[PDB]
This record gives sequence, C-alpha cells and structure tokens, in this order.
Amino acid sequence: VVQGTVKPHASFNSREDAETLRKAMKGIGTDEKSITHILATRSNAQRQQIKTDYTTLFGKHLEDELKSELSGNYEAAALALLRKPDEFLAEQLHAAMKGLGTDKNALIDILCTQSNAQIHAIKAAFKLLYKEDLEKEIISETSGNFQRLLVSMLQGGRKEDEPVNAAHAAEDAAAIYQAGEGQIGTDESRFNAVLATRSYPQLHQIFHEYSKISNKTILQAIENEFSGDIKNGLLAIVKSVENRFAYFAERLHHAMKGLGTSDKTLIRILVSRSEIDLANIKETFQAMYGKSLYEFIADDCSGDYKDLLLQITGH
Amino acid sequence: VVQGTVKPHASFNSREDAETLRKAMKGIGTDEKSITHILATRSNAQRQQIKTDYTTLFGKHLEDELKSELSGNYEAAALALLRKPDEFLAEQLHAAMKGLGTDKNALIDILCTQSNAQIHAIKAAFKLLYKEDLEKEIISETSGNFQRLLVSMLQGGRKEDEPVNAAHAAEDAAAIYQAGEGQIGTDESRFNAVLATRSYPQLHQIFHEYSKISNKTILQAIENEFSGDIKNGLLAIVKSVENRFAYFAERLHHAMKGLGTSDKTLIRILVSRSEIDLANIKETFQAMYGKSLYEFIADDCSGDYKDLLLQITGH
Amino acid sequence: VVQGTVKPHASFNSREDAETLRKAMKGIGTDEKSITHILATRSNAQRQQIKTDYTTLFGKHLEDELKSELSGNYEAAALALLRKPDEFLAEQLHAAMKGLGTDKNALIDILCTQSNAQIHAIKAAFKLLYKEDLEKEIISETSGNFQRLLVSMLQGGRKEDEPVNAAHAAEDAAAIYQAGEGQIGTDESRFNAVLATRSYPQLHQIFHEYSKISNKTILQAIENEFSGDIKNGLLAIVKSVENRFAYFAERLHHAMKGLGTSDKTLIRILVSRSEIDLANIKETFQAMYGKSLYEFIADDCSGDYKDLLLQITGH
Amino acid sequence: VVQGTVKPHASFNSREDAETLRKAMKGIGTDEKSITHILATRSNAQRQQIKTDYTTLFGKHLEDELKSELSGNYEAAALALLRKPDEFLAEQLHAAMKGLGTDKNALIDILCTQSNAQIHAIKAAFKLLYKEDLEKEIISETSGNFQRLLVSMLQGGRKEDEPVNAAHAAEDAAAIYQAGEGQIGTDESRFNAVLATRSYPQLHQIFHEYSKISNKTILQAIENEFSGDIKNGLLAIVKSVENRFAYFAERLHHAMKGLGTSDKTLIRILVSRSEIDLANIKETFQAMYGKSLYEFIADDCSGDYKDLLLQITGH
Amino acid sequence: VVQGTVKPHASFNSREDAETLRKAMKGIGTDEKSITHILATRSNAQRQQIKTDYTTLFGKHLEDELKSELSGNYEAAALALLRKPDEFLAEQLHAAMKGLGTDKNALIDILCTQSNAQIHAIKAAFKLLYKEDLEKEIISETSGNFQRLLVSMLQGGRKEDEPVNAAHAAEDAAAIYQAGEGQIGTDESRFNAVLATRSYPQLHQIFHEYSKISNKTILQAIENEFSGDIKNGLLAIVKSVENRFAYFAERLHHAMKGLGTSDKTLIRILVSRSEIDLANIKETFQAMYGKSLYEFIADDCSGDYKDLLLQITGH
Amino acid sequence: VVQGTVKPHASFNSREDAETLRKAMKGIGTDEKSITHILATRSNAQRQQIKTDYTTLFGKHLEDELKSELSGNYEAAALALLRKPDEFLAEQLHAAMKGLGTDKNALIDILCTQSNAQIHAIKAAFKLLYKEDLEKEIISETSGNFQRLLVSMLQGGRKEDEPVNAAHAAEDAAAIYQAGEGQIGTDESRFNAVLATRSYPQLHQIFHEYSKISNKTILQAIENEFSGDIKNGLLAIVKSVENRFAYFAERLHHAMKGLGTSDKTLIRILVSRSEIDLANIKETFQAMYGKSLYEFIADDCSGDYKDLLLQITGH
Ligand SMILES: [Ca+2]
Ligand SMILES: [Ca+2]
Ligand SMILES: [Ca+2]
Ligand SMILES: [Ca+2]
Ligand SMILES: [Ca+2]
Ligand SMILES: [Ca+2]
Ligand SMILES: [Ca+2]
Ligand SMILES: [Ca+2]
Ligand SMILES: [Ca+2]
Ligand SMILES: [Ca+2]
Ligand SMILES: [Ca+2]
Repeated sequence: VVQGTVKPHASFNSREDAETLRKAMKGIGTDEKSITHILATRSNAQRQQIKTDYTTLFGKHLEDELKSELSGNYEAAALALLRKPDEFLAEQLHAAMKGLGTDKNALIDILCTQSNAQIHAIKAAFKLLYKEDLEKEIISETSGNFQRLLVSMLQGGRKEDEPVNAAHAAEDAAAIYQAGEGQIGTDESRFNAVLATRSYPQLHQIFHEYSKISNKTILQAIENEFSGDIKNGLLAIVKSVENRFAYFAERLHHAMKGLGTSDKTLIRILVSRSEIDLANIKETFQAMYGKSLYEFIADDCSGDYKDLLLQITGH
Repeated sequence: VVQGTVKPHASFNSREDAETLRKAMKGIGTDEKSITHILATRSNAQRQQIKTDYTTLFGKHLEDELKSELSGNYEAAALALLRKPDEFLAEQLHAAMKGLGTDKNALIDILCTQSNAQIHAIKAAFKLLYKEDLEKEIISETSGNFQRLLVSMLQGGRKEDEPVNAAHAAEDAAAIYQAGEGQIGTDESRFNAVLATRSYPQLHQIFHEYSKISNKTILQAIENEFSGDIKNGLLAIVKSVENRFAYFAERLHHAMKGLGTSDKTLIRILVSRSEIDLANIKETFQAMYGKSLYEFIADDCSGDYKDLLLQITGH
Repeated sequence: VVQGTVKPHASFNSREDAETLRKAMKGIGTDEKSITHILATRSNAQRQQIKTDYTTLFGKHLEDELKSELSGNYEAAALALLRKPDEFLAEQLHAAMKGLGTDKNALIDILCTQSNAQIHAIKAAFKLLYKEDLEKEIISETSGNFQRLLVSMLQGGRKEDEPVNAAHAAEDAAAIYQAGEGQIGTDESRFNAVLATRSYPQLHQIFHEYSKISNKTILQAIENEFSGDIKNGLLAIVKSVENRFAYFAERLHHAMKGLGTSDKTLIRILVSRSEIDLANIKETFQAMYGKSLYEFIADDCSGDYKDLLLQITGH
Repeated sequence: VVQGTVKPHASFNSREDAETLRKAMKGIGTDEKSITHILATRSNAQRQQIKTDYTTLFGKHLEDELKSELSGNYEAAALALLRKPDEFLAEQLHAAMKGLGTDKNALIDILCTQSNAQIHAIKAAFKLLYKEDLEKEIISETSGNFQRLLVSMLQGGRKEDEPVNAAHAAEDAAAIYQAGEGQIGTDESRFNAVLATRSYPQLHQIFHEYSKISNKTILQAIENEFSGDIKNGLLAIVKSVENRFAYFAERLHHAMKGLGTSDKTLIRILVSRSEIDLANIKETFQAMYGKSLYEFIADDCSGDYKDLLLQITGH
Repeated sequence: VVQGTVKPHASFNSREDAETLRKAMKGIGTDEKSITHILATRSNAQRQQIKTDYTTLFGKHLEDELKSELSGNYEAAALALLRKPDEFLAEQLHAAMKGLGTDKNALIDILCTQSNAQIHAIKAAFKLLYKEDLEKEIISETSGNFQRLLVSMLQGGRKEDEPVNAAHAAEDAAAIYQAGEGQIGTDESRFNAVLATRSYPQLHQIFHEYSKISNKTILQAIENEFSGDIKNGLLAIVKSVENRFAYFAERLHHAMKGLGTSDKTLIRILVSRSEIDLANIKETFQAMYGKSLYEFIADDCSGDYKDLLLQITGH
Repeated sequence: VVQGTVKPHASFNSREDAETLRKAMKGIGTDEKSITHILATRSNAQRQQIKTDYTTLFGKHLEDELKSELSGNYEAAALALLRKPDEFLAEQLHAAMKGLGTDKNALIDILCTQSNAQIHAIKAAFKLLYKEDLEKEIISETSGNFQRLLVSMLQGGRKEDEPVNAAHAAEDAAAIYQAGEGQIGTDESRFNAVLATRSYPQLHQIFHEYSKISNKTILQAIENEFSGDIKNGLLAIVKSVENRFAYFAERLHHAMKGLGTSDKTLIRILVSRSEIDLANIKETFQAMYGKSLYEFIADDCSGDYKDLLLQITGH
C-alpha cells in the first residue's frame, strides 16, 4: 500500500471551517494555531470547498487573507496547501523559471519524475494558470542537453505499455555502455533516448543488465560521464525508477542540510506528496538516515511554519 | 405555472425567415414592421438559426445589418433579442462597468438574483465574449462592501440544498440582529455571510424568525443599517427570495417611471425573462399596479421600439 | 473671442482640494455640493493634480471613490470631468461602439467634427486606454458608406493647408452636382472624397459655389441624395464647416428635446467643449431657440446632476 | 470506391522509424532517400506517432530537424506531410493571407470545397495555431463580393440534409437566371445565396433545371456574368458539386502548366487529398488529360521533391 | 560623500571581457573565479556592453549561459549584476508577488524607500519587462491598509518641493497624534497621507514636532498603533527619512541574522546599492554592529557565492 | 556614386495621383498600365502620401484595393512597392518563417547583409507589424549554428567603427585558420565571432591576411569547412564585405535561373534596393554576366509584372 499522511476530516463541514478560519484572523492578532489545525487536518479536496465557502461568506478570497495575515515560510506553506495539486506544481515551475535565475533542481524534481498522465495534467494547469505553453517557457530558461531532456519529459511520450524484455534490455544497456563508458567521448542523446522512452519496468531491467556488463552501476556511469544539470536530470530518472521514495527522501534530507533550509524544496515535497506516498517516503527516510523525517523537520524549521509542516507529515 | 411570453414559432423555416429579413432591408426603405414580426414571434433558439442562415446566404451578419439599418432603442432591443441569453447578460454586465461610470443597479439586478448554476453560465459566457474574468472586471469598477457582495455572488456558492430549519434560522436571525440592530456600529460581513450562503427556503425562514426578535422587519433593519449600493444589493436579495416576480415587477415600474424611461433596464428585463417567467411577472405587475404591463409600455415608449416591446410582452 | 466657461481656479492648492473631496465622502453621508463645487470650479488640468494628490494621500483613486459614492447621471457627469479630454472622447467612442447596439450619432459628433490633430490625439488616447486600434473597432461596428466615411475621418488626412480657391471650388461643386443631382443614380464616393480632404475654408467656398450652379443648397442635395447614417455624417461635416457653434447648439437642443434627455450627449458636449467654445455655443444657443442653454438645462435636469451641469455651464 | 493513395504501413513501429529518421540526419550528409521513404510510406496518423517518439527520444521536434536539414520545395513537401490534416489547411490559409500579396485561388481551393464539418475543423485548427479568428483574418485581406463568399463559406451553414425537389430547384434555377442572364446588371447576392446554402444533391438538381431554361450551362452562365476572384469562387462551388475529382484534377493540371510550377498548390492538393480521394483524382486526371498524374509530376518536378511527390501519388 | 563600491574598470575592452567569459565556460569545467572577477570588477554599464558583445560574438546570450553553467545563490547573484538597475528592481518586484505567497518585506524595501523619480523608473522598467502595469499586480497580491500605502508609493506624487515649516509641521504631527495615541480607534489614513505626501525635510520637522507633544517618538507611536505589513511599511518610510544608510544596514544585518541568510534580500541590497551608497552603508553597518559588513558576509556565505559578494562589497 | 534607380516625381501631387489610381480601378476592368506608371515613377515617400490621400478620399486602403483588383506576381510587386521599406523587410522575414517551412535564403539575404542601424529598424518594424519579437520567431524556425549566426546578426552589435589594424587582422586570420583548415574538427564559434563583430574594413584586411597563411581564400575555407545554411550565411557576410553589389547581382542571377523564377527573391531585391544602390547593382550585374539586368528581367518575366519590374529597374 502506497499512501499519504493527510486524510479527509470525518464529519466535514466546510461552512463551519470557513467561519473557524474567519475567527482566527478577525481583529488584532492571528490564531495561527487555529489556521494550522484546519489546513493540516483537512484534505486538499475539503480545502477547496472551504475556500469556496469563505469567499461566498465574506467576499474575500482565503488566499488573499492569508497573504495579508501570514508571513514567510508559514505563509508560503499555508498557501501551498490551498493550491489544487496540479496548480501547485504548475506554479512551482513558474517560480522556478521566472524568479531571479533558474531553480534547476526544482525543474528536475517536477519534470523528471512524472508519468505521462501526470505530466499532461501539469501542462494543462500551467496553460490554464499563465496562458502560456510550459515547453515554450522551459526552452527560454534552459539550454543544451538539459533543455533537451526537459523537452523530452514534456511530451508525455514514455512507452508506458512496453513490457519487461531482458533481451532488448540487454541491448539498450550495451548501447548505453557504448555511448558513455566504452568510449572517450559521449553520445549523450543515447542516454536521453533510452531514459525518456522506455517504460519504468523495462528501465529497471535495463539497469540490471547494465550492472552485468560493467564494473559500475548505471548510476556511477552517469555520475562519471556527465556533470551539472544534465547529470542530475539523468540521475533523477534512474532513482525515480528504482526507488521514488528514496529519491524524495534524499531530496528532503538535502533540503534540510546544515544551518539553513531550502524551504521551497521542503514545502513542495511535503505538500505535493502529502496525499500520495508521504507515508512510504517517511518509512524510507527513516531506514536511510536512522532519524525520523519529523525530527529532521522539527530541528530544521521554526515557529508556526515548523508546526504546520510537522502536522501534515506525521510522526 | 411559471413561464414567459415568447414560445417557438411552429412550421419554422430559418432560411425563409432570413430571406424575409433581407427583403425588409434591401433597396430604399426599411420595413421595420416585418423585422419586428420575425424577431418578436420567433424564439431565441430559432433566432440563432436565422442568424446562421442569414450569414450563410448573404456573407454578412444579421447583427451588422441591423447596426446599420436600425437606430436608437429599436436597434438595441432588436440586437438584444438576437443575443444568446447568457451572452446578453454578459454584455449587459460588461456595459454596466466599462462605459461612463458604473451602472450599479444593473450589476445588482444581474448578480444578486441568480442561482448558482445561473451565475456560472453567465461567467462562462462573459469569458467567452471578452476573454477576461468577470470578477476581475467587477473588482475594477466597484469597491468596499458592495464589491465584496458582488464577489460573493460571483462564486455561485449558495448552499442551495440547505433545508428549512427553524432552529438554525433563529440562530442566524439573532446573528444578523446583533450585527446590525443590536449594536452602535455594524457587522456588514454577517449580513453578507448569511444572505449569500443560505438557501432561499431557509432564508425565507430566517426573515420570519427575525421578525420574532425585532420590531423592524429584515427589510427595515437593512434599510436602517446601510446606505447606497450595499443597501440596495442586500435588499435585492431579500426581495428575490420572497418574490422574484415582485422584484422584477418593481424594476419595470421604476424603469418606466419618471417623465422618461430607463430604456436600458426595460429591454433587459423584457428580453432576458421573455422565455422564463415574464408571463408571471405580467400577472404580478397588474396586481401591484392595477394597470397591465403592456398598457404601461404602450403608454411609455413609441414607434418601432414600442411595437417590438409590445409584441414580445403580449397583452 | 473663442473660449470656454470653466476657468482655472486661482490660488490653486491640489492637496487642499483633495482633502476637501475626502471630507465630503468620509463618514455616513455624501456632501455632493462640495464635490460639485471643487469639480466645476477647477480646470481639467487642475483636476488631474487633485486626482494625483488624492491617490497619494489615501491609496485609492478619486474616480473609484466616485464610482462608489455617486450614481446615475451625477456619477457619470462627475467622472466625465475627471477624464483628460482625449481620454473622455476615446472612452465615449468606446461606449458608443461596445454597448448594446451602435450610437452612430455619437460617432458622428466625435469623428465628423474634429481637426487632424484632434483625431490623432483621440486615436492615441483610445489605444492607450484599450490597447485596440480605433479604426479596427469602428470597422467592426459599422458598415457600408458610413463605415468608409468614418475611416476617411480616422486618417486625419484633411488638407488643412489648402487655401481658398474659387476656381477649384467650382470644379469640386460641379463634380458633386454630377455625383448626385446631375444623374439618376449616385457616385457617393465623390461626396466622401471632397468632404473629407478639402480644407474647411475651401469647403466653405465650395458650398457657396454649389448654390450658384444648382437650385438646391448642398445641404438639401445631401438630404435628397442619401438616407440614414451616411446622410447625417455628410450633413454634420457641412454644418461643422459653416458653423461649428450651431452644430453643437442643435445637438444640445435635440438632446434636451421632448420628454427625455439624451444625457450622455448632453454630458458629452457640455464637458468636452467646456474649456474650448462653450461660451460661443451658449451665445448661438440663445440666438436659435430664444432660451439660454442654462435655462434649458435647469428645466430639463434634476438634483446634483442638474447643479453640476449648471455650474460648469454658468449662466 | 473513393479513396486515397497512402495507406498505413504494415508492422508499424514508430520508435524504429524515429530512430531511422535520426540516422538519416546525424553526422555527415543527409539521407533524403530514407527520409522520403519513411514519410511517404507511413500514414499521416503514423507520422504523428513518429513525431512524438522522435521528440521524446531526442528532445528536439522532427519538424525543426527538417527545417534545418532540408531545403526548398523538398522541405516544404516533407513538412506538409508531417502536419495533421486540419492544421495543414489552416496553415495553408494563413500563408495565403499573411504573406506579401494574397493567394486568392488558394483561399478558393480550401474554403469553397469543404463540408460544414470540414470547415469547422479547419477553423478550430486555425484558432489553435494562431490565436486568431479565421473569419476576422479573411475579412482583413479580401473585400467585396469575394469577401462575402468566403464569409458565407466560413459559417459551415450549408443545409446538407436538404432533399432534392425538382419544383424548388426550378424556382432557384429561374432565380439565378434572373440574377444574371435576365438583365444587363447583376444580382450577385442571389448566386451567393443559392450556391452557399443548398445541399449538394439539390444544387445538382438546380444545375439541371437551369439548363432547361437557358442556352448556357450554369458554368457558362457564371463565366459570362462574373470575373476575377468571385467568378472563380462561384465556379469552384459548381465544380465541387458536379465533379469534385474533376476540380482538383483541373487545379493540379493548372499548377504544372506553363513555364514553371505552382508548387504550393501542387503540394497542397497532393498532400491534403492523399488519404481521401487522390486515387479517384488520379483516375479523372488521365481521363481528362490522357496522361497520368504521375507522368505530369515526373515531367514537372525534379530531385527529392519530385521523388517524394511521385511516391505519395503512386503510378 | 555618498558613493558605491564598484567603479568602472580602466582600459575597458568589452570584446575582450566577453572572450574571457567564453573561455571560462567552454569545455570540461567552469572557471567561476574568472567569471567572478569580470562581473565584480566591471561596472553595470560595462557589463551591458559585455552582454552585447558576448551575444554578437557567439549567438547565445550571456544570461542564458550563466543560467546553464551556474547554480544556486551564485547563479542568482551573477545574474543580478547583469540586470540593468531599473530592470533589476522591477524583476525583484515581480518575484516578490508572483512566486508562492508574497515577499512583503521585499515590497517595502523597494516601494517605501524611493524618490518620485526612482519610483517612475521602476514602473517603466516593469511595464517594459512584463507588459503589465505594476500597480495592477500589486493590488492583486496585497490588500487592506498595506495595499493602500503601496498604491500611494506608486503614484510618485510626494510634494518634494514642500519647504520645511514649523507651523504646518506642528499641525501634521498633532493630526497624527489624534489619529493614533490621542484616540481609542485609529485613523490609519492620516498616517498614510502625511507619510506619503510630505517632502522628506518637512517629514523630518514633523517628527521633531511629534516629540514636542508626545512622550513617544514617531516610531514608538507607530509601533504602538499598528502591526504587521502596514506597520513595517510606515516605519520604513520614517527610517528612510531619518537615515537611509541605517535602514539598509539593518536589513542586511537581518538578512544574515539567523543561522540563516535571506539570500534574496542580501543579494538585492548589495547589488542594488553597489553603485550608489554601499560605501556609506558599509560605514554605517560597522558603526551599528562593530563588525564590518564584509566579515559579516564572509562568515555567512560560502563558495563562489560569497566570493562574488565579497568582491562587490570590498573590505 | 552609390544610388538607387527610383527618384521622386517632379511636380508631385498625391491627391491627383490617388485620383488617377481610383480611375484605373473603377468600373469595367482595371487600367494596370496606369497603376504601374504611378507606382514605378513615384518614390516610396511619395507613395506613402498617395496612400494616405486615397484612404482619406475613399475610406478604403489602397493596399486593400490592389489585393482585390490585382493578382499573382503583379499584385505582389505593387504591394511591395507600397510598403514602407523597413516594414517591407519585416514582412519578408515574417513570410520566410511563418509559411510552410522556412525560406532560409531570404533570412540570409536580409539578416546577414545589414548595418547595425538597418537591423534595429527592421526589428522595430517587425515588432510594430506583428506585436512580436523578431529574435524569438527566428529561434522558433531555425536551430544549431545557423540559428546562432542569425541571433548574432540580430544584436546589431558589429563594431562598425573598428579601425583597420594589421596586427589584429593577422591574429584574426590565424585563429580562423586554426578553427577550420588548421585542424581535423572545427571551431565554428570562431568563424561566427570574427565575421559578426569586426568592421567591414577590418574584415577586408583579415581576408587578405588569410591568403598569406593559406592556399585557400577565406571563401574557399568556408566552403570546405561547412555545408548548408551556416555555410551560406558565413559566405554572404564575406561576399557582402568584398562587394555587396555583386552579392545582390549574384542572387538576382540565381533567382532568374532555371526554367522558372523565384519571383520572391527578384521582387525583394529590386524593390528593397531601388532607392539605395540598385544603380550600382545593375553595373556590377552587367560586369559579371555581360547582359544587362534589364534584359534578364525582360527575358524571364511576363505581363504587367515584367512591366513594373522593368520600370523600377530602368535600362
Ligand atoms: Ca528567471
Ligand atoms: Ca565516454
Ligand atoms: Ca467605465
Ligand atoms: Ca448597528
Ligand atoms: Ca455595436
Ligand atoms: Ca443621384
Ligand atoms: Ca497578404
Ligand atoms: Ca503570489
Ligand atoms: Ca489609538
Ligand atoms: Ca514556417
Ligand atoms: Ca578542421
């Protein structure tokens, strides 16, 4: 069972909840504790009904009230939870591209880990939100091999119906070897080609065949053959195929490293995976680092922000 | 029975009808009599087929031919009957906002008296027509408590399935009392919340419970508690709930009241209700005013304009 | 001497005037008389600085305060005064085109009476206001000979430096005669050509010449040759040449004719001429109809609306 | 049976075909013979699958590869085959309008020969491609009777389910006679009216009736009465009714006659009809011209362009 | 003397600097140390010529090369230096609004601290950059009093030529006393009006006059009367009037506060001020915290990011 | 002396000229002979005043008349003559890109042969006409090294005032030798860099230096190093430096070669240069081919089309 850590409130009443939120903001001070309680303990779909009831009740959109009443990471993390999932990811790409500089790790997290269908939903929410084509925007903010990998990812053209086939897999592994390790130069497009088109089951088989023909894993071959964005983007696909839980777990760890948090990263992953597989991600992070995700968050974030993240995630 | 005064013409032939309209315009002179007769005795859906056929037969749109051949109120009323119904109100909203000044009675007649689905259809048609968000244009031409009521109306978020419940009605009646009569200042927000979200049947119940706890009616308190547009909008809601027929009946009277006519308002109600409840409105007007709606129109407008309105309205 | 009736206020202090306007709207109640006083006794240029100081002081634009606190024809005339002149006419054209149906009398008044330079400023104000091209919107709301005349007008191609020449004027007079009276059918384009490109002084000479070679005046020939919109447009140009003062006067009268004021026509001409030739127009108004413009307005309009018009126009 | 000359390839593998295309382009030289082979022997739907897989394997769109690697008519023909059929005709429309002059016969080829459904699909594609309205663009690049025929065509309003009826047909056959032959002037609008609105089977009946009340066929009648753009537009409607295959054969013949080749017309007809009726068109050509379409093309084209076109067409 | 820390490089050769940058990026590896040196030791005006030459030499824009070759805060800071100063602030604004949530402190740093001329340059750059109106976006991402103060700032309508005058200053200060301290409720608007319209010197006087009538300073008074965004915005204007250098000092300090670093904030101020008053800000910072800005950045930043920041700043 | 072949008509009267054009199109048929005469013997600036007067006179644009009244190459050339010169080129680019496929030779003719001033005016005209960025459209329809060359050309960044420097010229010729002839592979970026940024006189000196270190000329090295579009682009630059007249002569000759005519290229070069250097181009053409340009056009074209080309060119 793959599952998230956020469950719909039983005995849901959005009108009451929307009045509850009004109560916390109404007048001097903010009852953030009340805000955090409602947003964290209701599911996204319920949050969407709460948003509807607030606007109808008060003539102001809930997001705007929070933009005014909350600040910093707490603010952002509250607004993230209010986004419909697809919209949240679309806006995350928008911010990754059109802020100061390019957040290329964010683009990899989002575009190198999706199924065809997920990719297409995100493209449609992006068009909807900004009235522009997502691929057009990525090509204006990236270039070279990295750009091409992202363009491949955006077609949603993975042959997801391709069955596992050891013989062909061995053939692809040999072609990958030849394109990288087995030569002085590199045929990068062969790495792009295999990793973007083969079904996840068949890529798993390809990686197993690869380990048979070299003394390095595909992971090591790529790490050694490339650098910078294109290396990270190719690695992210391998990792998402072998263990997506670990991919996120690993990303979560790195976001929280040292005396400072990549708060965008932490918020995006916890929220976006909140109702899909954050339970397994929690399980995997434990095994991988011995420490609970929670304690990691608890000791990296402060105030209400920390309290909200803690409550979505779970112990 | 609730119903309008315009019904589909039998033995309908859209092609013939388009050739008739052409005839009435080609060569020196304009046969307004024939143009009126076609427009007033063919239903909205039939008129759309006439427009398609006219354009296909002549390579010019009917609307553009009328815009050239007709003038003043007759032109507007003819054009108003050619519009699809959701389109008509979209353009009416548009014109109430982006012309000189803000026609707020128009906004109230249109946005305070609709059902959830009704509103949604209007917003959909507005987007279709102006490639803009009705809400965004609304917020640019209004402000304060009036804007917020309009925003609430535009959500289409009334809990239309809320059952009549005397107890809950009294909780709500008291809230509104304490927010208005019961204090020196006002909580308009509570008026907004209740009037926008409760279903019509429970609201009717609420005004009743209100009269049990106050010496004023809801009508009087609202009259006494506010001023201008915000007063008018909330009142418009209470009136639509108790008797939509009355409300429309009234605006008709006001439109034709004065030694001059609010021709804009007259065309809008006559046309937009023509296939829904204008008969009932007719039945009610006569009740409130003794004079029949037709006679009032026959007395207050002239020429082709009058004749068009008369034919749509019926005796 | 040619001059308006509104004159710059002496010892002008925009910051003070904006404070007064605030005080008039702040709290329950609206002091329309102070608002009327500031608006009508300050020049348009001065109004622009008061709008500036009002937004800077209070973080809300003056027009938006007026859109909320004022209504009907008063709101409209007050807002009319706040617009810069090019903007006011560009918006008037917009409203004439984009409302329900077409206000072609509005198009002629504005488009058929201006100088090359006035049309250009209006075209530029329109684009700045709506992003769209004026000529392109006109072509979509009009057709046939009338559309072409307004397109001619939109070029600002009149030969304003063509000097009075009797010989050439007689030739123009002859082609126009042959164009209409001289034949069974018409050469409407010849009417368009001469009336659009000749200078006003030369056109005056051409009309003098026409009445010599014909038993009809150019006015009567046009009346006789054409109908509807294109007839009124060509008529308007002849009247604007002979006496612009009489043209607006007539429009004013007509606007106030019978039992109903075309209030936008009235508002439009009182506002847009207010600082140009409103003085000469009132003079001519008296001459043609025995009553002062003032008395006609005061007898035809009411309340705050009436006060404002009266105060901008003066006795 | 009516059918095209291009059929889906047996044992289709779009990943292999995409790899084949890349091989033909990568490195030194370009293997046009292999490009032609893949394009000409796979169906349009297959080519779409090949496009998706090329972009997914390599991170670059196939069209862009060809835009760089190919040149002249060969590039245009190859790109044409890659377009979805509706997009192809939409783009063909654009290029007929938005280039230097106006390719009016192209506009006739495309808008006067389609069914209602086909017209609606081309319109939607155009709006998809360009974010503009086809009608709106057509009205900006054409005028007069010619424009109106194209506007008629663009409504997709033909009464396609109109049953044959000798009596009503004769009425139209007489009306059309009077609009042209039975006088010195012409009533063009009647030719427009009947030619755009009646079902193809009923028009065919009307052409029959026409011959019974005239000396000249409707073709001859139309030739005589009209000239230029509108004459060819009306003639194209009569031809599409009487012998659609004959029309294209004629156009094809026309493209290749003289001292050159109208290659854009040649490519547009062969490609757009390749999976529709190029077979029957090929037959009719030989019937009318005694020489095969293949031979004519072999005679008139050269290089990979010729090769490509010959392969599409078939002996 | 007030001045920045970056000066034009002597014997400048943009063609050469562009080749230098090319050389640092081509092939295996990246010479970040050479990129840092060109960017930090050439002035913004020199950097613009370097961009022009890079693009002309190589057919790729410098910004795009760094978006690929660089990452994280180093990428951001390098890209920030390449932006023209007006464009930099505008895109800084865009990012404060259109990411996830609102960077309210960024809005205040940029919008409540400029001269009228500076504010108009920023808006013009934004319009050029985003093809949208700055104020429009602002009203969408902020609300209430904080929104109103920002709309005030955007007008650029401060009366900068208002002379210092004790009497008018005592008035303002007394009016300010009554709107906060003096009364139970608050008249926020009075604070908004005085702080937005008064010249900085008159504001200085007005703050003295407040000290004459209250035991609270203007800061204590505002701290006492408000909270959240509007409090911070009003405090910022006072601080900007009293000592602009100390405001940046305090904001830099706070950016590097925690364990920590608001890098977005740190980058914006050092870059935005690098050529204006950073030297004085450097002086002031030493004074306020007894440690140099330099050693502060050094201990708070790492790698090539800190290297660039240290070089821009200087010891 | 460098000059065109079209000179302003003596005793110019645009009103009369417009009347001449109307007459040649009104009624039975068209006087193509009179239209050719006005277009061919008036200058562009005079044509612009003629256009303005026709539209003012008649309320339709001259371009729109010719689009209906003229066809084929004849329509195209007249319309070309009517365009303002910067507009004409922007539209040549547009058509080269947004028709079926890409006309790469036209992009080279236009973008590889201009001064910085000339390119900036073309971009500005393109942005005007299409509300788009020319560089963005270019990158959409080109790729690889050819795209990069076009992007360089679009910066308008040539150091046109670079003094001839023999030491630098020898350096530049040695780096180009090492980037091509000198090694097995190629450093395309170095050809790009030198050919786009150096002044024409310095390039001339560089080409001379090349022949001191190589057995090939620079033309030969490029021919042997590259193929396809990039080769042609680099060659056009070299040819433009050495003798632009010849480049144009050479393209003209190519366009008139074969058993047809690239009328696109012929019209573009004759029109675009008619008032710049077509006289000098005619000489050089004579010198290179032995036959005059006039007789070549005469041999290759027909009808009014040939007539107009011939009259523009002159003997
Ligand atoms: Ca960016
Ligand atoms: Ca290798
Ligand atoms: Ca408005
Ligand atoms: Ca109260
Ligand atoms: Ca209209
Ligand atoms: Ca006549
Ligand atoms: Ca065109
Ligand atoms: Ca935001
Ligand atoms: Ca207080
Ligand atoms: Ca193209
Ligand atoms: Ca080499």
